[PDB]
Amino acid sequence: SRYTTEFHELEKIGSGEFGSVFKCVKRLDGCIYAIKRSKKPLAGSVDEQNALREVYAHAVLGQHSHVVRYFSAWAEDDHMLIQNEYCNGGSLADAISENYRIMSYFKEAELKDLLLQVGRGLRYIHSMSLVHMDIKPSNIFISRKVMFKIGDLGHVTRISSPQVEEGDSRFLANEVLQENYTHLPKADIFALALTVVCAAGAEPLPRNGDQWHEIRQGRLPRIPQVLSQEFTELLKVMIHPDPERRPSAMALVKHSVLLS
Ligand SMILES: COc1ccccc1-n1c(=O)c2cnc(Nc3ccc(N4CCN(C)CC4)cc3)nc2n1-c1cccc(C(C)(C)O)n1
Repeated sequence: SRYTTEFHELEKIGSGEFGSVFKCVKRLDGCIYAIKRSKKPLAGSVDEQNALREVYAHAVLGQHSHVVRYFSAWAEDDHMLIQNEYCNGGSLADAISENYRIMSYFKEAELKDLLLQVGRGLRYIHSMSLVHMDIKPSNIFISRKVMFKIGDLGHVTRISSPQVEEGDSRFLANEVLQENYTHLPKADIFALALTVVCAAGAEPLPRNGDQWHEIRQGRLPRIPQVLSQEFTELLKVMIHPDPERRPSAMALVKHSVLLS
């Protein structure tokens, strides 16, 4: 087995329908990696389409400080293995749960740092004519200075010929639900604003109802902290009902509010 020959498992860090992810040490280089091992996808399934989107994204994207580094992928007896960089801080979703437990959240300066770093990753992905389509706290990984990195490329698609799989309804822009895929980079921007709102300590985002529609009308959810007006206006314009009004990732990373 290449997996057992080249690596030693150190800690299970993920489990679910996607299979299992372990923190491993590679024997040859002594470095730590995150390795996902999953069953061969069933033909015609969403799992198969996600695996195809991920292989394409891994071949197209280069190394970027704010995208989880991809190293290798191989098959072992009807199981697929993917070796990525290990981010020692876990996901932003788990960092948010830990903050909730200690009655805390990311303060304003930390939220602007998160928004800018994830924005730099999105600038790179979008510059490669791709969209992520699944930005959310569980797909942002942390390396600890703190570095935020986008992970889980399974929903990555091409702007020129988009194939949009089911997204997380809590982070889904209205125009994507309407099957309008002409401004997909702006669906990533909308999801990023809601990811930052989660990091700010908001209540669990709704999946439907009056509250889901209220957010899609351009109204930010409540957060248990006061943010500056320059920052709140940036979050509010990122969820505008008109995607053309939301900032591009290029505009977002040049914003003096985040840079300062
Ligand atoms: C090989 O990898 C991946 C392959 C596909 C998609 C995403 C990942 N993927 C990365 O690329 C990644 C990089 N770094 C980390 N670091 C980490 C450190 C600690 C923890 N903690 C430990 C302590 N526990 C109490 C809680 C969890 C969790 C993660 N994890 C990673 N991943 C990962 C891990 C779990 C789940 C998932 C998905 C598939 C998204 O569901 N992906």
